[PDB]
Amino acid sequence: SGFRKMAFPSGKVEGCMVQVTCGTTTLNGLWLDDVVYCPRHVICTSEDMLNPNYEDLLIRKSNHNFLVQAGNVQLRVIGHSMQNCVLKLKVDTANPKTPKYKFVRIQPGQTFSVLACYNGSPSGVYQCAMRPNFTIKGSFLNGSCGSVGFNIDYDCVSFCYMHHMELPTGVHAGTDLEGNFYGPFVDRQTAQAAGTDTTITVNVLAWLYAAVINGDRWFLNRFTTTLNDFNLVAMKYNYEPLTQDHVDILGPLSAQTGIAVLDMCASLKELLQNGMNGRTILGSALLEDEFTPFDVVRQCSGVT
Amino acid sequence: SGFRKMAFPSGKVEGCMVQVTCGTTTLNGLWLDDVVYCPRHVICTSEDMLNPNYEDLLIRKSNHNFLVQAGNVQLRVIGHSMQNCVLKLKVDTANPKTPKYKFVRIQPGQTFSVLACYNGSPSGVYQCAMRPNFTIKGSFLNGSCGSVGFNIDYDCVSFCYMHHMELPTGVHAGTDLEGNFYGPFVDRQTAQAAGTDTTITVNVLAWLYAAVINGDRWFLNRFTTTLNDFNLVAMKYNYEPLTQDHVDILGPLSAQTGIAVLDMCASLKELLQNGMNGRTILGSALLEDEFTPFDVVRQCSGVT
Ligand SMILES: CN(C)c1ccc(N(Cc2ccsc2)C(=O)Cc2cncc3ccccc23)cc1
Ligand SMILES: CN(C)c1ccc(N(Cc2ccsc2)C(=O)Cc2cncc3ccccc23)cc1
Repeated sequence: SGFRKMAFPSGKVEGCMVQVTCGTTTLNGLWLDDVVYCPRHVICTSEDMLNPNYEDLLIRKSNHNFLVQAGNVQLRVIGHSMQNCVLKLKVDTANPKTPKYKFVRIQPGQTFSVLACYNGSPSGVYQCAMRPNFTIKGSFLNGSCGSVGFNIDYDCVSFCYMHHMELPTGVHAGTDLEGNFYGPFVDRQTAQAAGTDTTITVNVLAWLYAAVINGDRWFLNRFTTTLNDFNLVAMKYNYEPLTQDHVDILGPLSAQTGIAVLDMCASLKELLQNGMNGRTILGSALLEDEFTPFDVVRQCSGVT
Repeated sequence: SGFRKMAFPSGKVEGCMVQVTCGTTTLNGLWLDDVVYCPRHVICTSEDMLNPNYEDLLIRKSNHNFLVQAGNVQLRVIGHSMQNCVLKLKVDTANPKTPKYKFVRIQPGQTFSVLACYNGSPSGVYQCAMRPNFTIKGSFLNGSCGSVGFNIDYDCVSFCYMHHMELPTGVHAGTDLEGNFYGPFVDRQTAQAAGTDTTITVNVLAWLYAAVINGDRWFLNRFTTTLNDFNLVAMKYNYEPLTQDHVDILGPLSAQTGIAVLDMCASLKELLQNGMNGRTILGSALLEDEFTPFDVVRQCSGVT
């Protein structure tokens, strides 16, 4: 028992982290096979970041200008190319620590672990969710660019995120591993509207099932609701509309606890309408949405 | 910016995790040099756990009865000994992945990362605090025994905890790496009083400094207090008494924000007396105490 914001063990990703220096800019890179992936803004200086002409800046750079350090040893850059907002530096040595990996584009509402790095060295690991507005409320300082988000299924690491930028609002933005930004963001130091965010209803409900599994049952009530009545409450409280697919993904948690999904919905409805009343659920005084139904079953079953 | 419950990157600890099977019991072990450390209850069966005679149970066991698997390869056990509540299985092969390490006894209120493992395989990593009553509110299922808690200073891993038991209350108990239980607990399946817990005042104050650093300032007020007046409030709200040493450990955060420690104390006093009023601080609707002053400066500076 016990329920925590658990991240995947970062070991397989730590072995892929390198330092990438171009000119006076240093950030992190992801060494997989004979390719180091890093944010393309490594080629910029502070003067460039207002509106960088990346194609032009990259043309002034050659293979020898990209310094790649993997711990204390230097990697030999034999090629370079830009793909969307990432640079792919081809190196003459495949990473011996390359795990089985995949490049995935995650959906908003899904979670992943972040391995925050500085100068190609890992500082820490935390679990977070891709917000419905495609931002991440991470913990990132200057030089954290190039840190990646991932999920691990057995021995296969699915890289989903690469860190590029902190918006003036303090929230974070980045790309998939093909360099495509999540959300409407661009890699320019400019005011960028993040868009209206919502709470991930399915994840809150999944977390409500984890609370019942782990002992917390005070919020359970004698009521039920319909998807329609629930969605009217979800609308008023800026919660994502709940669909039959969300009810289906909650099937296992519903079967384990014997609490019908619409019965759990009615409990969430009462919590939205009345608050916690000074009470807690799994050590939180607010409704948590950073745990997916899969994360709950994984943590409550013990998959390694 | 951004503030998260960040755990240390678990890589160096993952490389030390092995599976230890004795009879019909399987749990995790920590392979450092030519020694595998595991909870001594590996020698028990369900029938034994009510009141095990560990000296007697161990006498029926020989080196060949302790099966130690490091991934897919078997380790050869050449010696065995009990030290407090841990078994030390001497093996004929030093772990090639042994990092620079230390065995430390942590103080209550300090934090550490936990690498939850099952069958010698890591499932996840989370950050937690040693409660003032020496329990840990972890996330542990059956077979998680042998999972360790640690801190990492550069390349040196300081092992502080080993998991042994979940109390009937759902909280966790374990030992230092010399097998000494933290708190009054014994490795017997019996009702065990955990003792009165308190909130880690210094850590709450440290977290209040992290909130100001990361943008959250609504709780700052026009008041100040004394250690005496604050301690009267801390008493009423089951908070640890604040001492001059705690004020001294908060010196750096006070210097960075320019907010005097007693001024921050007066803000915490108002939050204790009036609650959050439906507001949040760093994404939490309650007062967080799982971040030490050192954790705050580390996360807000970027140490790797
Ligand atoms: C000097 N240098 C080239 C540089 C300089 C700044 C950045 N930018 C701006 C920007 C614009 C468009 S794309 C990035 C970042 O946003 C980098 C960054 C990320 N995360 C957390 C941060 C906290 C504090 C400062 C910077 C942070 C990238 C690069
Ligand atoms: C069968 N076997 C030998 C066994 C069987 C049970 C345990 N115990 C009891 C106990 C008594 C004294 S020392 C341990 C544990 O407490 C083990 C444990 C730990 N963490 C989370 C758990 C969740 C569910 C079930 C067990 C959990 C240890 C060993």
